[PDB]
Amino acid sequence: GAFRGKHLSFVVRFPNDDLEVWSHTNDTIGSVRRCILNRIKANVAHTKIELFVGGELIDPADDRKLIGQLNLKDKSLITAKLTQI
Repeated sequence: GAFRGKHLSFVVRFPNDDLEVWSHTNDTIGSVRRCILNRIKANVAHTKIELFVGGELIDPADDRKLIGQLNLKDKSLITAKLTQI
């Protein structure tokens, strides 16, 4: 359909831990750098996105529903959270 499609954009906001590294006096500096980078990479590989509109969590079960069905218009705010595991 009844309604003409419209393009619209959203501003996604992300409102928001030390890491213990085990090393050795004879290990290289690079081994620690690479250990830290590999952990950051591992963390992102285990990351999912949670989405909130008007306070309420949007269940991934609803992901084939349309943006037009949400309480969103042009330039509306979406709140996202990065969640590990």
